[PDB]
Amino acid sequence: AAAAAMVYQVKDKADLDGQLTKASGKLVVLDFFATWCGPCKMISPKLVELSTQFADNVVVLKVDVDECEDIAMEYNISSMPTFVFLKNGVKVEEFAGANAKRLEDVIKANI
Ligand SMILES: [Cl-]
Repeated sequence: AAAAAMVYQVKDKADLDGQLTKASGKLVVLDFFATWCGPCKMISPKLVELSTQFADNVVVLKVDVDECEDIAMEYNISSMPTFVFLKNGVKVEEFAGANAKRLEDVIKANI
């Protein structure tokens, strides 16, 4: 539910940087995704749901590793999906795997 998605897909590292500043103080969830990745697609509806539920305190940014290889390399991504949580450019936490409960827990504990 909470359809649509406030899940913006970054186009490049500069675009990501600009997205982070716009996020201001809000918790940022970087979702490293791939269209060919089964677990990544399985967790997508959850991310859409969360983006809407926490629109006031959270910004979900989708990073396609095939299109933004630099970003993936920068955050040393290897597992898919991988969630990196940031606030004011500071890394709060990170974990890999399509775990819906864990994703919501991290956001609830960091807003
Ligand atoms: Cl739920």
